[PDB]
Amino acid sequence: MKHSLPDLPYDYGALEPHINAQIMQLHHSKHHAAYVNNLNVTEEKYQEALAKGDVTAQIALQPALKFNGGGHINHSIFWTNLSPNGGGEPKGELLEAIKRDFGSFDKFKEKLTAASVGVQGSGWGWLGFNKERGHLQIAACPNQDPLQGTTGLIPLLGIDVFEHAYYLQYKNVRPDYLKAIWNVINWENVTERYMACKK
Amino acid sequence: MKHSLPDLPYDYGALEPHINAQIMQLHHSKHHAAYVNNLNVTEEKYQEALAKGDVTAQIALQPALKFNGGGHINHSIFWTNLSPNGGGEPKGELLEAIKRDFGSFDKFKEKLTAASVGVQGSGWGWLGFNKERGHLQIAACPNQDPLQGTTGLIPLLGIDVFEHAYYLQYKNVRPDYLKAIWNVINWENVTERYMACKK
Ligand SMILES: [Mn+2]
Ligand SMILES: [Mn+2]
Repeated sequence: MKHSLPDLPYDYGALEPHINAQIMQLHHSKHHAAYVNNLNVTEEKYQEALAKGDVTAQIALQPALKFNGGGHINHSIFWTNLSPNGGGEPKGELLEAIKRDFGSFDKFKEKLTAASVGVQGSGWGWLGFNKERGHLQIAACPNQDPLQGTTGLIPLLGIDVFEHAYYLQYKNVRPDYLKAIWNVINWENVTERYMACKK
Repeated sequence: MKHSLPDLPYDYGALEPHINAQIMQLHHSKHHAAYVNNLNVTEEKYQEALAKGDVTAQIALQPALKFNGGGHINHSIFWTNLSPNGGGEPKGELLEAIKRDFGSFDKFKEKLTAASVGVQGSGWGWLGFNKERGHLQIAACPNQDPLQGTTGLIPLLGIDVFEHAYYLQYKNVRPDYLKAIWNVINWENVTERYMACKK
């Protein structure tokens, strides 16, 4: 059992005009494919170092593991966080939590947008669920650093603000990308991750 | 596998008055012991995570692996870098390399002292060997981050400037600790590590 690049659950052009087909095809078939492959390479090196007790080699592999492992985690969620059937607002308990914790849906959007635009360099913005605190929480992550691995928060919605996620279409204007992406958020999927946290 | 705490090459008081017996006993039997015990626990969690393909857990474990793994790496070297028979200046090729790259033994001491005193918070000062350039190099690392694992340099001489390495004796006056430790440097051991990675 090794990790595999999951197929996109929709056509490359399904998110147009918000994210064009060239970005989606490169993002999935080039960037994510590389993370999975590099992740499997790093895991194998880590297994040999562990069997040998080479702690130096284990630590030397950590950046590659976090970057490519994080890449696999984050992009697997990202594809499910988007959909041609997306957009609009969530319903039910997720919507109520958003209003309770952030005041309103629109207030939440400004905060997550500000966190995503506020990333200097490469990184991710996340809406997560804090199991210990029992409420929602917004965080930004550097590079491919994944939310749960580095913060314990359970990822609900991630926004890739790597330049490869938008540059071909929006060039330097990251805020235009952020404006458009709200129209394709698959709140059905985001609701599923939230409801799975509560029991 | 199972890493183990290496026996000290001398008794806890052999480095007095420069490093007192209480520090040595605590440093080896408590601090280093904890790195080994915590390293083994973290490594076991890694094997399970690798067997399960739980990348989040692997990444969540990285800080504990680097801190305790690095702790194990650094302190195992540190003990061999010190000796009751130590002090003075090195001889032969090691001494020649120091004069060439740092001007003189005394200038080398000033630079490594400054790098060690300059660490803000916890960390280590290292004299290392750069295999690609074929010469000596001084660098500082934060916390237990090990020299080779994070820089590729081969460790020759390390100076622990964690507060537990001197505080009981020297309190806040780290420069007195740095000055004193030169008296017990095991240049025979430093030469062995250097010659192993040098003609
Ligand atoms: Mn990406
Ligand atoms: Mn120490």
